[PDB]
Amino acid sequence: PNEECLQILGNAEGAKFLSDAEIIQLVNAKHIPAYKLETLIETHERGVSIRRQLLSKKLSEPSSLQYLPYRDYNYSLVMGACCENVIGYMPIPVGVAGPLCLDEKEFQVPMATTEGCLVASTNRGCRAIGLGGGASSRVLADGMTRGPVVRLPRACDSAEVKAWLETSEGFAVIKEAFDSTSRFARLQKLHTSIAGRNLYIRFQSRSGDAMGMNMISKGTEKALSKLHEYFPEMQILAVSGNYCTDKKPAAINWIEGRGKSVVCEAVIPAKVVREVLKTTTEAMIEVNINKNLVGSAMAGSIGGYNAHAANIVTAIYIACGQDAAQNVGSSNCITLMEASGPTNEDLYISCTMPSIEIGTVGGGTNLLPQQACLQMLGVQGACKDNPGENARQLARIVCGTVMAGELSLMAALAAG
Amino acid sequence: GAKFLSDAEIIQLVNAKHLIETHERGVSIRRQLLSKKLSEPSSLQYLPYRDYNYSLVMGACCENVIGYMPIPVGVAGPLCLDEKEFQVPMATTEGCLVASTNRGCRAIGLGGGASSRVLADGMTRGPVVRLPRACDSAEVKAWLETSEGFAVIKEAFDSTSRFARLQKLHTSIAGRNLYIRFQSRSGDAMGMNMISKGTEKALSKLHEYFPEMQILAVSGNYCTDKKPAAINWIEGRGKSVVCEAVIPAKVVREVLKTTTEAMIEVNINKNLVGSAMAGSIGGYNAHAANIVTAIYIACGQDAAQNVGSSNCITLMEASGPTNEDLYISCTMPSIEIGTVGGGTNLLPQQACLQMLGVQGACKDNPGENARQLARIVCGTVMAGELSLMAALAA
Amino acid sequence: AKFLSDAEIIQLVNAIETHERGVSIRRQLLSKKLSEPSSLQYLPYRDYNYSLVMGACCENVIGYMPIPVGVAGPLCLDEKEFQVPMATTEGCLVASTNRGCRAIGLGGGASSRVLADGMTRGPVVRLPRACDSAEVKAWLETSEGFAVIKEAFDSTSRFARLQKLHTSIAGRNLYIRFQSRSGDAMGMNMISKGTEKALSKLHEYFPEMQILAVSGNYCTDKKPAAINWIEGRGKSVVCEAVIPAKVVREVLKTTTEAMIEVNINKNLVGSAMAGSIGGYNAHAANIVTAIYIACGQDAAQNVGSSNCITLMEASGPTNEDLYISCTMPSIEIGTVGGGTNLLPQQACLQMLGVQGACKDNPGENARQLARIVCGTVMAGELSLMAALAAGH
Amino acid sequence: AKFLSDAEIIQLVNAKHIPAYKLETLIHERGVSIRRQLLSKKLSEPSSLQYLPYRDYNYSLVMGACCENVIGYMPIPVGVAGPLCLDEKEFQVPMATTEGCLVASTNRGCRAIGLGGGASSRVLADGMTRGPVVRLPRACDSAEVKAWLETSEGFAVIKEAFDSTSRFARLQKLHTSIAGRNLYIRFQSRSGDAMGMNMISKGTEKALSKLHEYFPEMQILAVSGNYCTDKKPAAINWIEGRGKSVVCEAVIPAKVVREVLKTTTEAMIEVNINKNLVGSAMAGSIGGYNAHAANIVTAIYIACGQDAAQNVGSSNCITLMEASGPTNEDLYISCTMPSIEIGTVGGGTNLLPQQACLQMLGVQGACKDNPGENARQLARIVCGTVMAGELSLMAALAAGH
Ligand SMILES: CC(C)n1c(CC[C@@H](O)C[C@@H](O)CC(=O)O)c(-c2ccc(F)cc2)c(-c2ccc(F)cc2)c1C(=O)Nc1ccccc1
Ligand SMILES: CC(C)n1c(CC[C@@H](O)C[C@@H](O)CC(=O)O)c(-c2ccc(F)cc2)c(-c2ccc(F)cc2)c1C(=O)Nc1ccccc1
Ligand SMILES: CC(C)n1c(CC[C@@H](O)C[C@@H](O)CC(=O)O)c(-c2ccc(F)cc2)c(-c2ccc(F)cc2)c1C(=O)Nc1ccccc1
Ligand SMILES: CC(C)n1c(CC[C@@H](O)C[C@@H](O)CC(=O)O)c(-c2ccc(F)cc2)c(-c2ccc(F)cc2)c1C(=O)Nc1ccccc1
Repeated sequence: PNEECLQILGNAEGAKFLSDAEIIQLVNAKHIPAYKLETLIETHERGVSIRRQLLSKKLSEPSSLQYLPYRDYNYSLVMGACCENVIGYMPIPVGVAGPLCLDEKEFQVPMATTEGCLVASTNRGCRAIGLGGGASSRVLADGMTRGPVVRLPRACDSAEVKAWLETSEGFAVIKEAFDSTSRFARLQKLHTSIAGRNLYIRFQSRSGDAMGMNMISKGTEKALSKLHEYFPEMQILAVSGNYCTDKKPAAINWIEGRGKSVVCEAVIPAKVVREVLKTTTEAMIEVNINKNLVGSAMAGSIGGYNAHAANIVTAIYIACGQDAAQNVGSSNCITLMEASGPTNEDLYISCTMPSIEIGTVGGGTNLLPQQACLQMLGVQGACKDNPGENARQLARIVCGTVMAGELSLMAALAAG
Repeated sequence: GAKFLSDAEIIQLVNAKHLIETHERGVSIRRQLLSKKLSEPSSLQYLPYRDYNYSLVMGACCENVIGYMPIPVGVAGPLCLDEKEFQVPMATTEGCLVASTNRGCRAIGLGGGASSRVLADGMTRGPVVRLPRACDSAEVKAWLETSEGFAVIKEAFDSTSRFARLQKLHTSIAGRNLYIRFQSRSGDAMGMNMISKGTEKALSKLHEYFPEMQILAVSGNYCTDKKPAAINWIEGRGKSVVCEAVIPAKVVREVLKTTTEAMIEVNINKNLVGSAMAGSIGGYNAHAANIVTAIYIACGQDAAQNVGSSNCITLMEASGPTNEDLYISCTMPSIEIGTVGGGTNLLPQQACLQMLGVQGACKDNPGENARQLARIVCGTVMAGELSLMAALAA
Repeated sequence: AKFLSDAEIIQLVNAIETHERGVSIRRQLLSKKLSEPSSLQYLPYRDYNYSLVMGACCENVIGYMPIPVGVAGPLCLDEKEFQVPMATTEGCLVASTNRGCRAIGLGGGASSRVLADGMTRGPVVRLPRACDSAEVKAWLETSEGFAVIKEAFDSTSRFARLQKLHTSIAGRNLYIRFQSRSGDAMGMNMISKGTEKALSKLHEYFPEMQILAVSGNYCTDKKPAAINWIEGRGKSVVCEAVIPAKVVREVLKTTTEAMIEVNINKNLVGSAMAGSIGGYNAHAANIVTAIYIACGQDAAQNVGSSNCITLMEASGPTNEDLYISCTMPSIEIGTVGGGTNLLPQQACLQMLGVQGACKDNPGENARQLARIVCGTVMAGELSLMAALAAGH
Repeated sequence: AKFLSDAEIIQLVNAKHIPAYKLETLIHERGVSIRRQLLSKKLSEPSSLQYLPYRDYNYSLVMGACCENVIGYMPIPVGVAGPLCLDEKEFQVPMATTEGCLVASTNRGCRAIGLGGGASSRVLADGMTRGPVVRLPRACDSAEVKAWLETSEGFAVIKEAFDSTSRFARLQKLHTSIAGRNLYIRFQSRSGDAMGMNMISKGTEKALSKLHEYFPEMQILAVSGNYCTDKKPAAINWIEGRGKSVVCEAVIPAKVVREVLKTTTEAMIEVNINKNLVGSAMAGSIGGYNAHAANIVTAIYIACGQDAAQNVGSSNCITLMEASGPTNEDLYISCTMPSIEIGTVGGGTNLLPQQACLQMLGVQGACKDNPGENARQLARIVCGTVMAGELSLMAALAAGH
């Protein structure tokens, strides 16, 4: 009825003795507040069921959520960690491009997308590479960043703090405070910029196999606590002052790197360019120069000297539990093509991606389906013997798959 | 046919270099084939695949399919936008993102609501052609800028589809390269394939006037699609949108745990000065990409287009009788979006579109559903900016 | 003053007849305040025509700075020959540019085209709300709205002919980019006059509009900006030439294949790694700056006027000939007004056959000068790139 | 050749008895006169050089050093803006320009700064750069070279080869970027008081010679691969700095903003945010978050014998304005300029008229007891004068009319 239901709710034995309708009655009349539903209802799926039911009555079409699935999904690894106000899950089709012949190994790359032909095209690119003797890649740099903004009374004071951070002694003190927060914390050279009394400080460090935002933030907050002891008039405006730079386009990531900086390359014989890619080396180069270099230049691109790196980065990231919003900066790529061999008929190809933001532990990689795709690549979880090696390998795979994707689309655009 | 054989027998046929009548059994066999090639043969255990509607995916949205990836969906709302309320779905695995955005919606609702406008509408495709000499490409640019030249090109472009309605051309020369940016609305479709078809016919017509022209590529990165580029920021691409709200001083204190004065200081020195020092083009915001990407995954959009669709400048100012109220606006000139085609043909993705009342084509007013979804995106972005900026202020 | 002494006038102030004595007195007054009173010893000031400078080109004038002018030519451009003046203090610059001119000449000369023409100004206005700024953008975009604004703008001057508007919104800010030719003048003052009269007219339709500044940096004038690269500003120009393989080896001391390699990997890839917007060239700014100083241009406008993409590819039957092109979207320039009122810089404009207004075809002298700047830049690219390729 | 006449030498070249442009070796003031006379008859108007000055100017320091094929010189009017009250000092700033009202406006900016207790500046960083592109057979090999250059022992070997070419050559930390088999190497060092291009180029070439021993396969494609970056707009100069990075600031009392600048603190903050931050942002600027730094930079440079072409990057500036004081009524202003490329020795600073302008500011030539102090000081004057210019123009725009 209503009164009886509240007696049963407050009875230490609880909400599981009420029906869905009785609980909703109690919400509509203002006896139980919308937010408290999380702790009161026992099972996670039943919490989702009720939130959906409440939501449906507020929609102009109450049957809207019919085909949004929710049942029998492991919400235990999601509640309090990955999502709030959960009403179900969104299934994204997963496909496989491979084998990807990279650094003398073969990889079957999972790709989550709803764009027709993207996987097939990426697959034909892998085929060209494989018959061409495989690709090779190198991690050139490694370190996630966080770029807080502090304010001092005057610009002369901000300059003083900058000079202090650049002394051997001052940096060593900040480094100890940063490095004390974690096993993996290992602060690299600080990069700083002034704008008046503003001072942007870019902390960079490895972070084992995790993407590292949480870890770099704990090291950063304690590093600024130490800096405040030497400069007590300094104010910390924001733990992020956009100098990182995270999830926005920025030259600083392209130039300094962020996360993993990777280069990949292959040489495709003329015969493979002809039979797999249906074009010539000469035609490919002409398209690459005038589209990926000259065209991006006329559009005023910073870091966007590629055909569709973002397609590959986004499909792999969604499949592999990465933060897909980091496609903004992680897609940064320059794709170069030149003639190779004795008569300039073989295609040399390289992709350079200075800011791959990636990890195999933490965040979405804690969910089991996301982990199935990480296991396909042999990169799931933390590498105990060699910390960071799995995330490094996953970066290489992304760069190699991007190259495969650049090969195929460019050959398609070359013919017509 | 294949139904009279077992799994092991069909697999024997594939291994000897030599069809299946259900989509799901096709998926199963591909998974078994793939699993023998992996170092951990059990790695696919927790990748689900059963009972998914593969009939709308095969031959349309994905190839070599081995299952699906579940992304948790949460709701941020109610979002009070243009005298209406929306419950915004957000597919994400980042803890706190949905809660933070939800808090931004709460501040906006208590402050009277947000208001938005679509400022421009047209998807683009930017091919690169070339002529024997730069003088020749200059002749072609000139011809295209005459009203008679543009009219014959518009006639060719427009004949390919109902919604193909060529707007003003934008051209750029680099030596004998000519980059031509074609632009048009596309109903409620995002419109890539449609504009591509109009482009092919228009260039074919241009060749009749200029036979020495070579079409080097149907995209010469002048569009620009899925790469950062100032041209999308300055000219727009897809929907250009602005949203705004005024948040009373009291609400900023109670819901957001800061003050108007503090919000302004952080916005200016983070989203304007900070982004400036970082050398940003179009990234003058805190985390528009989090909300764009989450809404996109949930609503069947092309998540790769978060690259350009995330472009956003966030501005905060003093407001009201005593300058204690918080004016906020987000401006997003290049939201690339649609409610038909691509991932929006799938049923779960269509559930999230039905939530917002923007699913499929609007018959009475073509494009209105895609326009409305772009406004919701800009409003949900503004909500997400409100809260995170407030969190960073404290 | 005529009956007084240099010293008595100086004591009057502490406690004029001609311009040169006004300069002499200012120099002496200033020399008192310097730690080294004889600093101005070798700063020349005598026998300079100060009448055209006062109240027009410079204030508090203590003299003038001599910048060596050298000549690079002949430059065979559009079947004409040009002796290009270059005011510089950088050694080897004129000499290198000259070698590039010689290379082009032996390849049959350069061809250029003006692709677009219109100086801009980009005010920022504010409305009470973003919805009001959007209403104004929409109004400006209708044919009737644009026509009202065009009539206003065009009424201020005989050369004021308003082209298509370009606008951008940022909340309640609206940025409006006005564009028009301006005869042979660079045209900032003219464009500004037309802009303010047009904004006044816009205010009659939208009284709540606040005009924040007549430049809101949307122009964009004398700062690096992608809008100039993509939409253009002033004159947009392309120049090209084909250098025979024999000329590349003999005059330039390199090969076609080596030139293409250096250009791709320095001017495209290198500039791309450096995060350049509009700087896809070797040293356009050197040539631009030198011509500008010599021809009475606003040298500060070298910021955007130097915007350039230099391309090189194989040409001819053998694929051994060198094709070169420079594309310069935003050359800001004029042959009337400002520093081109002065007689010495007019001498340099007279060398080029472009001094003053073109009466038969207004704007044609400024266009011609922009073609010369782009051609001379291409010559400078040719030579510096050759020298980088051959490597000492 | 002095025993012949003008008309005779010209008759010899026209008749082709003597090679034309190989005559000024046999013949400086008269060498110019003959080049002009020969040149005038090739022109559509043979009297066009009439009013181009050439007599009574020292061409000896100019010939084979600053200019070639010289036909005269171009006078640029020089105004003075001052006193500029900067770091407890007072400067009279030479500004060579032909733009009306520029000197006057900058002057009003100086006047407001002086009446607000003056400005303060700091050099934040210092070092000229050169950014060659080298090529290895493969990206993997280019990666090898980048890892080697990053080891402390690889760096010291390169640092010793770099520092050997000059006493001022002190190589700072190397910055590298890979693009396939391309490696771009940004060499940076102080250069005393010189702007330092030729000096850094010397040390770079020797340094690459050393690197060529450890990796014989390396091709030096070009001594500049645009990674410096010199005389083109580039985010790398904005983010890393180049030449001198400098910051300047002052507080203008409210009353001074009203009486001298004819506006208010509130109006100035508003215009600055929406023009120099938001406006530049909408226009797609990297490094151009200012009103007209280029005007001031260009004018000082021309007057002081700097390379005016380097105004492209030297003008990079962000101008910030903010409420100051107890009632938020005073104006805080600051200009940050990360890439002022400048020098007081070498190039155009060797010419005497240019040296007079340098002497005016007390920075001509080398500072013997503190090397580089004169160029640093000039950099600070540039940034201070830029801030004066921003003050005045922004107030003019804020008021209107
Ligand atoms: C499937 C993808 C990878 N793809 C695209 C879309 C890429 C899109 O998401 C980003 C681009 O917009 C980025 C850019 O280039 O600016 C096109 C495509 C591209 C551009 C265009 F204008 C029209 C179509 C093509 C394609 C290009 C030429 C053909 F003649 C045909 C198709 C393919 C593609 O790779 N198809 C493909 C199928 C089976 C096997 C091999 C190959
Ligand atoms: C959940 C998200 C939206 N969030 C983040 C991550 C945003 C991330 O995806 C983009 C950023 O990297 C973009 C940028 O700013 O550069 C932070 C966060 C940000 C930066 C940082 F260094 C440390 C943490 C915060 C946060 C900020 C201040 C606090 F004091 C605490 C948390 C929140 C956040 O919104 N938390 C939140 C929870 C419940 C309710 C309300 C509010
Ligand atoms: C005279 C000028 C045009 N020049 C320069 C300086 C250009 C300078 O102001 C802009 C550059 O910095 C822009 C850039 O490329 O980044 C160099 C020069 C360039 C770079 C460098 F590291 C060392 C020297 C060269 C040069 C280059 C290679 C040689 F092996 C020798 C000289 C010349 C030049 O063109 N000299 C020259 C003389 C007679 C005839 C032909 C040719
Ligand atoms: C003398 C210069 C420094 N100045 C300019 C031109 C600057 C020009 O080279 C760069 C700009 O284009 C950069 C930019 O803002 O984008 C304007 C000017 C600017 C823009 C415009 F649209 C109309 C005029 C002004 C000015 C501005 C408002 C007034 F109401 C009047 C004039 C002055 C100026 O400083 N005048 C001035 C005179 C005596 C004393 C004090 C002050």
